[PDB]
Order: sequence, then structure tokens, then C-alpha cells
Amino acid sequence: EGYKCVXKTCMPA
Amino acid sequence: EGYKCVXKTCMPA
Amino acid sequence: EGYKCVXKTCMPA
Amino acid sequence: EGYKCVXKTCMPA
Amino acid sequence: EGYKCVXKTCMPA
Amino acid sequence: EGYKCVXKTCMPA
Ligand SMILES: OCCCOCCOCCOCCOCCOCCOCCOCCOCCOCCOCCOCCOCCOCCOCCOCCO
Repeated sequence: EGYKCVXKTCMPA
Repeated sequence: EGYKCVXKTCMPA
Repeated sequence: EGYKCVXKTCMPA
Repeated sequence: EGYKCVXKTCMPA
Repeated sequence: EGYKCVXKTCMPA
Repeated sequence: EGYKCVXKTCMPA
């Protein structure tokens, strides 16, 4: 999976 | 499956 | 079921 | 491997 | 840089 | 003493 982020916020891709 | 994070702080998604 | 972490400092959630 | 980012947004390359 | 661990508990190095 | 890490790469400390 890894992550997706906008600025400082990251959640599972 | 995975974490939610804000900068360095991560908790279960 | 998961951790809560600041960087790699983690404890059970 | 790693991340592509444009402006504030990053996701898996 | 990086983190020092004993077992699963880690602090900034 | 235990182990030390940078990223995914770690070793004794
Ligand atoms: O493994 C060794 C053995 C360990 O043993 C004992 C410990 O065990 C304990 C249980 O383990 C569970 C570990 O904790 C779960 C943590 O979640 C996974 C973290 O994965 C990524 C690793 O690199 C990052 C380190 O920063 C962490 C921040 O998280 C962000 C989520 O990742 C996205 C990438 O973050 C890089 C961020 O950007 C660039 C850098 O600037 C920060 C700004 O972020 C902006 C975003 O942009 C993205 C662009 O890169």
C-alpha cells in the first residue's frame, strides 16, 4: 500500500 | 491495515 | 491491535 | 520505491 | 540521527 | 545497549 499525504497528514494509499 | 499520521505522530487508521 | 507512535517511539494503542 | 510529490501532495511512485 | 531501541521501545539517538 | 537504526537499516549500538 504505502501512504498518500497532503502536507503533514498521511493516510494509507 | 495501517496508520494515520500528522507529522511525526501516528495512530491506527 | 496497533500502536500509537511519535516517530519510532511506540506504545500499544 | 518512495514518493512522487507536487506541491503539498505526495503518493507512492 | 535515527533512533536507539531496546526491544520494541525506541528513543531518538 | 541494544540496537540503533536509520530508516529500515539497523544494527547493535
Ligand atoms: O523498522 C525498524 C525496526 C523498529 O523496531 C522497533 C519499533 O517498532 C514499533 C512499531 O512500528 C511501527 C512504526 O511506526 C509506524 C509509522 O508509520 C510509517 C512511517 O513510514 C515511513 C518511514 O519514513 C518516514 C519517517 O517518518 C515517520 C512519519 O510517518 C509518515 C508516514 O510515512 C510517509 C513518509 O514520510 C516522509 C515524509 O516527508 C518527507 C520527510 O519529512 C516529514 C514530513 O512528512 C510529509 C509527507 O511527505 C511524504 C514524502 O516523503
